[PDB]
Order: sequence, then C-alpha cells, then structure tokens
Amino acid sequence: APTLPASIFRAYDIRGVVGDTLTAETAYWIGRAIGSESLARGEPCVAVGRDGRLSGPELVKQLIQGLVDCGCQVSDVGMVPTPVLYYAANVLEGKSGVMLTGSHNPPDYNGFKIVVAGETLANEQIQALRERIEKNDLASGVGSVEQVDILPRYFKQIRDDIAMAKPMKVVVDCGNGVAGVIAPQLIEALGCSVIPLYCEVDGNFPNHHPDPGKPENLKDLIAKVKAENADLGLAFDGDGDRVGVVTNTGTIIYPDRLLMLFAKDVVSRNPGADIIFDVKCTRRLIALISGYGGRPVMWKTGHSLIKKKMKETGALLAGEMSGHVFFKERWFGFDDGIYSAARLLEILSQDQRDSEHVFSAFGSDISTPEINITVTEDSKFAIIEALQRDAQWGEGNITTLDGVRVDYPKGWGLVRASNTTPVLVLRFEADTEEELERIKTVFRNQLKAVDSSLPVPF
Ligand SMILES: [Zn+2]
Repeated sequence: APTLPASIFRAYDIRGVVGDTLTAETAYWIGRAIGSESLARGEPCVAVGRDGRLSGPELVKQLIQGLVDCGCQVSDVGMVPTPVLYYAANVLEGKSGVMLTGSHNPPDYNGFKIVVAGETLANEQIQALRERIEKNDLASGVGSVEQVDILPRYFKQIRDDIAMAKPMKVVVDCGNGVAGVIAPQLIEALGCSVIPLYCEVDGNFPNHHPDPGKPENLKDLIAKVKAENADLGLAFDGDGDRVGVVTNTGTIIYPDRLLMLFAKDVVSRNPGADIIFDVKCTRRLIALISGYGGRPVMWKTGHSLIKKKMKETGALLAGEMSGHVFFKERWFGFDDGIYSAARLLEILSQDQRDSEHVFSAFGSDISTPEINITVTEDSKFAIIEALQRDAQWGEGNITTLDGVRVDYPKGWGLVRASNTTPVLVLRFEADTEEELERIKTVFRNQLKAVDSSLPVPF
C-alpha cells in the first residue's frame, strides 16, 4: 500500500476532493482497510451504497474491489440514501456497511460513512483504518459481489409502520440529491399530495446545494409552501440522513423544536425512556423530556457519537442541531431524515391544528441566532481550554462535554470550537431579555479574561 493523505480521515467520516485528495487508488485501500477491520470483528458481509454524486458509479468500483480483495462478501445496493445503506447493514446478513457519500458538500467531494459489525466508526476507529493502510496491516482473500435491490424493502418497512390520519399537502425539496429516489414517492404513499422541488438526482447540483442547514437553501421551499398553500415543507440534505422543516406559513423549525414534538410522542408510549440531544439544543427540551416522564441525556455533537450514546443508554430517540434525528422506537437507531419526515407527518396528521400552531404551541424563550467568532486554528482549542480551566461561572451548572456550556436557573449559554473551521460557535437563551443580557455578559467577560483582544460581537 501507498501513502494516503491523513487529512481525509476525519472525526466521523472520510471526506476528500475526487481526483485530488481522494483518488480511485485511495478509495481502493480504504475498502481494503474497512474489509480487514470487519473481518477482524468476525463480519465478512458488507453492504455498499453510493449517493447521487458524479464520481459515484465509477468510484464505488474501487471501494468494492478493496472489500472483495479482503475476502469479504459484498452486497452492492447501488445508488441509495445514506440511511438506506444503514438499513441494509441492519436487515441483510452482515452488520457491516459502507456508504460512499460526500453529504451536503459541493459536487467534487466524496467520501465514506462506515459501520463495522454494528458499530459506526469515529475518531480513533477511523485513524486505525489509515494506520492499517500505512502499516500494510490488511487482509487478503478472494471476495464476493452480489447485487441487492433494497429500496422496495425499505419503502415497505416505513409504509407498513406509519399510520397517517388525514391527507396532507407537502412540498418536498431534495436539492437534487439522492433523497429524490424515495422521499417524494414514500410521502405520496403515506397519503399525501407531494409538490416536488429539485427531486431529480443531479450531482451537478444545478440549483441550491442540498444543505438544509443554511437558511438560504430553504428560500424556494418557503416560497413554494406559501404559494401552493401547502401544509408543510421538507428539505433533505444530499445523502438523506438530515431533514429541514418549514411550516404552512414558512417558519423554519429548528431540530431541537422538532425533537420536542418527537419526544412528547415517543415518551408517551414509553415511560422513563432516555432521550438524547446535543449541547446546542435548547434547555426547554430538558424540561419537556422530564415533564413527560422521560430521562434527558445531553451528549456531544457528531452522528457517530450520538449513535454510540444511544446504544449505551438504551435511548429510544436522539437528535442534534445539525438536523440528524435518530429513532430507535419502532426503528433501528440510525439517523434518517426520510423516516423522521414520515414520523413527523404521522404526528401532524393526527392534529387538527396547522403545523405552524403545533410548533408554536411549545412557546418560546428569548434566543440569539448562532454566533460565530473567527479566531485562528492555532488559538481555537486553547481558548476553550483556557475557559474550561480558569473561567468563573458563579452557580451555573457547567458542561464541558463539548466546549463550555453553562446552564443557569433561568437560561443558558454555550461556546465551543468549530471542528472544521477556525471559529468559535456560541448560542444563548433565557426566559427574559434582562436574563439573556446577564448570561451574554458572563460569557463576554470570561472570553475577555482569556484574551482582552478577542472580538466579541455581543
Ligand atoms: Zn447528510
């Protein structure tokens, strides 16, 4: 084996630019590393899927050949959403699965999301794959390939379990990503009228990029929902493990508010169930889960990390601010925007109120938008650490799982380091304006105690 760039081996995935940091050869040796790791955990059987990127149909050939050259039995599910690959890794013979995807990123990117013997890899497990390649610590064998058509089965699984009470009219925006293969069709079959936006699978991404996380990528959805007097809008990211939600009046429903509703529902049938959310999610969600008789568990951001935490705690539901929603009740416990969409429509169809009122009934607190402060790559983590070390927070309940979150009786604030950019990311909330200013002040003062030069835009 040759020398691969370490920079493509990231915290919860592998991601690079095709023809650049990610070549055909690279993808082969990754298959080889993944195949050897799966065999070491006693799993020869591996499912493989591709998203709808331009480099997909050719580049998976190297991944599959990598796996085959280990002795693995590969089940090739073709072009499918990311959660449909996770699904195959749950219902097929093997518990290993590789998804060739570049998520919500620009066309030239691709990469791998990896499940080995039930375990979604992260951090050190991913570095171990690179290390296997470098060390030439690789299995050798004459493997196997089998074509598997899994989408009709996934489709039937969801349709059979979802019970919609009334018809709804829904705008669906796939952003020309791979969710277009199943989302509009599934939602139609649930008993809805679907208004398709950008559901043709096109790896050029000729319209907006399939990233519901940037509000500008939601404009067309909002305009269409309003103009068609639709009951809801849904936006999927490129690979389908993420969903964005807008109401009949075009209100963006952030994932923590979405979680409030799902938690009410899941906990109602499951007294005492654990429910996971990340450090960026509103305090109201803590209260709400507890009030309904569930056990709230705050965890780290990162799909691989939430999914691990779910197995460790038995949690029936998890979600995070980026829009990954993980159902275990009635499901398999992986993040799936398409299944979450269905679960949302099921609940909404059972309410006589419009979606705007279902979500607004949870009420509000005084909230800031997410605040970004560009720092440097050199100082990024050291500022968080200086805070974790020296900052004075008074009587706050301090969480240092991921940056520094402080929960006070009447509100909270968070500051964390961006993992991919030289940026500090902050959020604040409180039940009054006067309290929000007090918490902002506490964070402003503690940052200025670190570096009196830091630009604090609040
Ligand atoms: Zn995604």
